[PDB]
Amino acid sequence: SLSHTRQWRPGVVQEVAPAGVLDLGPGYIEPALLPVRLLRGAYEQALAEYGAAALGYGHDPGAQPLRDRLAARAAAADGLPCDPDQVLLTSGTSQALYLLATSLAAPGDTVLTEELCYDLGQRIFRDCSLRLRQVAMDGSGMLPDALDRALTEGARAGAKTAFVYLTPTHHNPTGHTMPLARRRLLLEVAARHDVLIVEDDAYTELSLIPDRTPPPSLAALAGYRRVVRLCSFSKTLGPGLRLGWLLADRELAGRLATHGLFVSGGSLNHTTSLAVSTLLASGAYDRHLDAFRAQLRARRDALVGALRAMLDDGVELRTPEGGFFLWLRAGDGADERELLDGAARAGVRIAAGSRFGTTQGAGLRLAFSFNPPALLEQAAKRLTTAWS
Amino acid sequence: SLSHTRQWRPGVVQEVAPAGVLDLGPGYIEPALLPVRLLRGAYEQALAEYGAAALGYGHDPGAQPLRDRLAARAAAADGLPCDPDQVLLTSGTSQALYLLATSLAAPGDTVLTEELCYDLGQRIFRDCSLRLRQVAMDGSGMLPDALDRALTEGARAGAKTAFVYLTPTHHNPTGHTMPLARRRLLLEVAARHDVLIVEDDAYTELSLIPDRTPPPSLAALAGYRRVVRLCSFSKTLGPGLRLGWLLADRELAGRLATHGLFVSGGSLNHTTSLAVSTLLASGAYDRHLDAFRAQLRARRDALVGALRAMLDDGVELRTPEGGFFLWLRAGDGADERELLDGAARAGVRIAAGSRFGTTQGAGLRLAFSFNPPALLEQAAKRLTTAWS
Ligand SMILES: Cc1ncc(COP(=O)(O)O)c(CN)c1O
Ligand SMILES: Cc1ncc(COP(=O)(O)O)c(CN)c1O
Repeated sequence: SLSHTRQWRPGVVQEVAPAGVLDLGPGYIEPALLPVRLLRGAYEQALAEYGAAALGYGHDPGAQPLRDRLAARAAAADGLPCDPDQVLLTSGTSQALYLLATSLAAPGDTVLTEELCYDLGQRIFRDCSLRLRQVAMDGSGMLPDALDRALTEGARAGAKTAFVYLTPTHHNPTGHTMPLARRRLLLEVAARHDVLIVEDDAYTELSLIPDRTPPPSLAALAGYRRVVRLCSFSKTLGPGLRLGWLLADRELAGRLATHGLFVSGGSLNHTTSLAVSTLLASGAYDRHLDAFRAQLRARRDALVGALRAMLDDGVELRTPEGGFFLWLRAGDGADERELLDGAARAGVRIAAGSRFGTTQGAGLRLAFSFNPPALLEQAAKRLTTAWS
Repeated sequence: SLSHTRQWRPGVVQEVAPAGVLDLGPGYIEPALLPVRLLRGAYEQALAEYGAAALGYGHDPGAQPLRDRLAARAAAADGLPCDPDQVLLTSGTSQALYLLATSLAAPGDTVLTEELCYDLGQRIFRDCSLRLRQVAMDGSGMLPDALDRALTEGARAGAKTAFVYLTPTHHNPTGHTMPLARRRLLLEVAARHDVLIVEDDAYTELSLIPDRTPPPSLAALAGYRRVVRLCSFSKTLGPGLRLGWLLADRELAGRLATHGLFVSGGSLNHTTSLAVSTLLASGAYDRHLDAFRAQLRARRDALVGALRAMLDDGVELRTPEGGFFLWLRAGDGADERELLDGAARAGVRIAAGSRFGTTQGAGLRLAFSFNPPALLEQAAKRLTTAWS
């Protein structure tokens, strides 16, 4: 296989856990599952098909063939319209978050987030000199009354809210999916205060129950009024590609794409976008997603099945409908450090819930994306044994 | 055969001139000269060599093999040391300028530039809410006394200076190269005021006399104190790749690389960086550069030689030692619009000097990078006919 690990080493990849550690920490894709061979063929085809145009400056919002297909995919998933002029290619959601935090917000502005949300996203906002304020959540995500109060309070305090940051589908870290009714209630609150929502949908294509799909995006439900949606190829084809996209209404997408950043450099990742375009065009992307989702489902079920047969009675686990993560809620007198100590005795790396915000009791995030079923089962056995 | 133009069309590439126009406007690489076949092999080689590691998140400051080689190349060119921990990979200088304008500057800060400088760079700074202030220049670039006055007056007014932006080698648009003595004088002024210099060196590798190398960078001459240097593969391999790098002192490179942007997304363009790394490793990059510099030299010499008649007619032209551009100065009584109207009658697109700042009399930028010598000669003939 071309998905070998001979160069999966510090200094090449972002992080490698210490030797001997079964790594359920990061939401990385298992190396054997990364579609190296598919992307090799994609670059081969794209460079032949697009020729010199693959190496020239790209069309500023992104090559139109990819724009067109991404809009059509959004519309099909939402059941609601999406025009190509609403789409703007990015070099990854991390870069898109940086762009929004510096172009749709100014230093000192506040970003409202759920009590638990993406830790490195918070770090982007903080490092862009934005203030963070958490909002109470339940098993369906941000609570509408709590958001209403936070926006009302912020106003009276003179705290300008730049945007509300939400990951509504296959939430990082809890795995939950916000249902339609909650989505509408949060949009109503945001509209009343006329505050922008930034909807980070990195896991949207990773529903693990076949023939089930997430509810329509916040952006589509709002008719793209005062919502920007961020999507990425990181969790479907490979994070190293540094390619994603952004959906907004035509006016805002157009405004962003006329920034000097885009006029100076063109499409934010042109050559790679054409490679990925060839995969969408041929159906190979969807064939890959079907196989990958089936691989993730098997890993989810192996990890859930082992933990459930083995966990203590006080630990609660809600099977996620998709994405990369399980969320364990111990609560009670259970101590996060004590649980992490058990993970260390087990030789397993997991992610501490406190990284993501405030938990009711103790919470732990475990990834099932990075290891095969048998190793996940072994990690659950070891964790269970240590924790008993 | 792979550097074809069958997809060199609106919606794929950034811009295409109107039909029938000989395009000496943009500093684009002639499509036939873009090394499509070379990059195809590079992606094939990188994905086979690096395997799954080419599609995972990359090492945050950039894969070490590329860092190490870029540091060594800087050291060789400067004749002065550069360590790999001083190098950060970027997704192009446009992105790097955005990052610096929003991380090392805040809205309302001033950027000092030469009276003539990169127009789309100015647009990045303005769209990031920075104020621009032009500083007088001569044939060697920014004047030190003028920079000192600009900084001293800014300090008097409490106008925070974010940085001084300079392109010292094969300047866009004039083509000049700042000599060593002027580089040191500017560094002395900036050091006394403790202001950062952002040194944009997009054309540094494009000296068109095979034995000649530019002077050492401002950054190296300063010992990387209070200078950040930006480099790109746009002008050497292809702008669509969206790949460049940044050189700074270890402390600043390290601080930038711990930003949430890099922790969240890893290397800013991982897969493409590995393809390009394989070209550096084999010598193929340098062999390409030798051939491409020879092609540019032929184009420069063709265009310059053909403009002989105009120069003897009062138009002034200083032949550039490198880069992509010629700069014509028409003098007094010549009007830029009149000259542009003649270009229109000639069916030739050129770049108005007013795009870049304040000219002494009329100035025009002509690119020799985008067309073969015969077409450049025909454009010169038509221009001279229209202007006579
Ligand atoms: C919610 C969320 N958004 C964004 C990202 C990263 O986005 P990208 O790889 O496209 O930069 C992650 C992966 N940790 C994530 O979990
Ligand atoms: C001075 C200068 N800097 C940067 C760029 C563009 O940089 P990049 O393609 O790496 O984004 C150009 C191209 N016009 C330039 O002339």
